[PDB]
Amino acid sequence: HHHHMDSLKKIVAYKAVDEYVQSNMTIGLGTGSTVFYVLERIDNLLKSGKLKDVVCIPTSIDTELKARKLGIPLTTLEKHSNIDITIDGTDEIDLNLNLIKGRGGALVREKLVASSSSLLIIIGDESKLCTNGLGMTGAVPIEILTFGYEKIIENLLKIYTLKGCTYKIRKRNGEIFITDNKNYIVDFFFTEPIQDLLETCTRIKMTTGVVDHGIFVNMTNVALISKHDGTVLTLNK
Amino acid sequence: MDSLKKIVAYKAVDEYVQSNMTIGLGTGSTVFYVLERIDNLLKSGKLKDVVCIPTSIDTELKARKLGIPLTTLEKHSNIDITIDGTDEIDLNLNLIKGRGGALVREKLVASSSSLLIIIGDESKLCTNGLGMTGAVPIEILTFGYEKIIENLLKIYTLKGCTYKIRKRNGEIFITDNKNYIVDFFFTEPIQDLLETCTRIKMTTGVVDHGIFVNMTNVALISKHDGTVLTLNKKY
Repeated sequence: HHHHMDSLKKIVAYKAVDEYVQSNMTIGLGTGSTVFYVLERIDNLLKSGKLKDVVCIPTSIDTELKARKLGIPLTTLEKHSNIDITIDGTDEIDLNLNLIKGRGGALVREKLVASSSSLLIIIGDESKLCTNGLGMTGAVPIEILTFGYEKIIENLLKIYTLKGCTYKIRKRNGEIFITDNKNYIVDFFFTEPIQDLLETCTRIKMTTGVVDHGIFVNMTNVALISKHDGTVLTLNK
Repeated sequence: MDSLKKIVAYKAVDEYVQSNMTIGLGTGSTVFYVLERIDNLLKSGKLKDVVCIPTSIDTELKARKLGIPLTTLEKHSNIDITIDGTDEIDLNLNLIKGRGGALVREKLVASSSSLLIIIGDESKLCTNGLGMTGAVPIEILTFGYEKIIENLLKIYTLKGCTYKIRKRNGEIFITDNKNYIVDFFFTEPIQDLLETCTRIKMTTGVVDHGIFVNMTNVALISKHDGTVLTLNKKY
């Protein structure tokens, strides 16, 4: 139900802005179709004067372009930067508030900005909420260098918890997808939930050729999940 | 130093490089004569059916121009032998590399190799601790780089350091992987070397770093007296 899903996205997005974003804040902006309504709302409130002195840091080039068209003030991640709040979406989230992210290709700058913020708010419709184990609804992305990427993938497959996976290099329009950071992404697929989750993150990240991966562990402070019945579930660390 | 570079480069090729090998090609001014010499031997017929993988675009072009057969690092490539230079090497045969900008590809190529051979002159051999002779390079994203640096300075072993973003021709150097490099400088030897390695690598926004631990099998060190010291780690 497409307008319905849109409305559900809208609801959580408006809520994150209305309830958590304040004037004179620096705000990290996530990526994707849910976050769209975050940009909409922030621009709305800024134009009305309900909000003032709000500057944003974008997690992708897509998000930067959209924000700039709207006229939302933007800055950049410097040594002095500290972000009050980042609002982003996710591809999956469990009841521990651990996330699978990156299916829109923005995972690396999403993690950097989110780790650089006092508060990470993750927003989603109820299909993102996965209560029977992470990693089974789709791609678990890993950003890797273009140079020698197949060798990097073979090395990833040694990791004991990934040895059973299938995988596909990410493609758009029959071309290998290139990230903002000029890397490639390999999607690993799991038929059972990802085992020893934190050890997996660590072994992926320690891999030569790996830039980062789409698993965010112990980073989410708040989640707002919009349910079909009208409700919004708030989850806190 | 150049004839000292020539001698270790020729020794390295002549004594380890065989026909039918896949060869990792390093980067820089010593490795220029590895290239030179591999050309010579394929062309003479002394060597054959040797194919190469370059650790930089710079090395690729020079080799492509010499007529060295080149291939890419594919799913189950094994490199028989990589030959590279180094900025520092100690007697554990641990290295500091990347002062020419190529640390990341160098590292991946070398780790994909059955044997890593490090060549250099006397000045590279560091017997009083690693990391004091110049840049210790950390490859990082261009996005939010100032913030990645700040997060690197949280590491207890880096906290003290002088550091400088890497420039060349008045501009921030851009690596073959389209990243930046931040150089760290130490006045004492790097502490807790492996821990430091790990904490850098685990840093969000870090691609890799130029500390190469337990990866070198053989080093050839050209001496001022013209001889070459060969170091060999079985371990």
